[PDB]
Amino acid sequence: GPHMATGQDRVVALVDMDCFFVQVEQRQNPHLRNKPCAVVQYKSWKGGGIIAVSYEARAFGVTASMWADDAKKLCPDLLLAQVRESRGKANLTKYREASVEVMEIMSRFAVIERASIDEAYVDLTSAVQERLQKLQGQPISADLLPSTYIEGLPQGPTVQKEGMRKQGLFQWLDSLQIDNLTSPDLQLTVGAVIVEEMRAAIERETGFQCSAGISHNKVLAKLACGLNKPNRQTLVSHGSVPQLFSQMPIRKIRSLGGKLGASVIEILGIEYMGELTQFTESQLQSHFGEKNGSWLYAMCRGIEHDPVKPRQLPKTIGCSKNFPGKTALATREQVQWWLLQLAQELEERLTKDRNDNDRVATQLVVSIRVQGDKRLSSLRRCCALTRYDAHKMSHDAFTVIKNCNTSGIQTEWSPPLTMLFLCATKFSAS
DNA sequence: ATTATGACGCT
DNA sequence: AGCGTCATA
Ligand SMILES: [Ca+2]
Ligand SMILES: [Mg+2]
Ligand SMILES: [Mg+2]
Repeated sequence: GPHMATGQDRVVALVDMDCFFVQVEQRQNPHLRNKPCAVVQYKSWKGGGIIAVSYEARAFGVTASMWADDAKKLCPDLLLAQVRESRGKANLTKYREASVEVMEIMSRFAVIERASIDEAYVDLTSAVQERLQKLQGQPISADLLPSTYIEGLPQGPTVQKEGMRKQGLFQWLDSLQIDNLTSPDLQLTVGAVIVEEMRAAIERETGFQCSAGISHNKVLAKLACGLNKPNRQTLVSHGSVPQLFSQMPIRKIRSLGGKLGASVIEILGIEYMGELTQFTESQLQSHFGEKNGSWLYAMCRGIEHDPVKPRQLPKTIGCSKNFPGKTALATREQVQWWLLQLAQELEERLTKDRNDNDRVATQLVVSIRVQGDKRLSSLRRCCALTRYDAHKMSHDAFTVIKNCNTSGIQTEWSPPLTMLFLCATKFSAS
């Protein structure tokens, strides 16, 4: 009873940009705004591969991981923006730079953890305490939460979407006890007020819209964010978890979308997150290991302790290119030319990074894939990165992989290379 | 022939 | 260290 932790100690948000690369291209080119449109990389092979899709285009069934030629079958009027190509490869700089715009705005409100190119976690616990004291026990107006959904509401004793949202928000606010500054539900609500402000700032200052989730930890905040996309935010309270989880497929929770999640389902013979509550912590630890078992035991009750790391910048800077099918690199000079191309982009990004961020990478990781290997990486070797020079880095890369060449002829490369990867790691302050 | 990334876990 | 897992545009 009184000693059972409820995982309600923090307020955590997850902010995720809507259709992000598409919004970046729509800002740049007003002709793409309010249209079915997608972002594609390359073109020759089946029209190029789609990697982002506007909500208008999703209505036609267009998805990412779709070839443009196939997308055009579903949506003949689909508009397409191409990823830039430099040095023979896709270059994602425009989107990385747009990401920095958003991340810097978020950082004004709180410490953030960059979780991907288009999303960050926010620990709002301290900010909420401060807003609560300014507030002085004053009720929170629905007007302060104009894009917020309360998951699970309305409920109990109109047929339009915005009407339903307000109904649920009214029920939530009607029940709140604004008298208690330590009330977790109140804390989440104030968190949601701050995230409205954050999201308004992002849209004002960049033109980009986003969604967000507000909860007590990262996993629930992430889950919440997706419940009402696009351009909306969702509050998932501790109390909402039993109903939410009672029909939530296990694979929907972050980290369970792969083999572990499949094993939870198979071994325990369950389907939904809530079904996990019936197992003891030791039972879960016995199947999934000590760490996973404890994590699952807490997570299925809405509890998770993973901190929001104070890290706004990526820890690694990498450059990679596939050489599929027939385009696989079969000559040494091919290999050396592409290592140089990758190394030149890497040097460019590294030099910019050193100037912007006062740090230097000290380790170069070189990775290749070989034709036939199911595995995405076949081989990964590290060497010292002592100087930001593309020719040195590419020469060094060649040295660490040169022995991979099975071919008795040194001019020939066998088996042909289907991937090259250069990655700068182990930063030190500079 | 999705591709180009990027974080964290295991041993 | 090198490999694997999981994730996101
Ligand atoms: Ca997104
Ligand atoms: Mg995202
Ligand atoms: Mg996505």
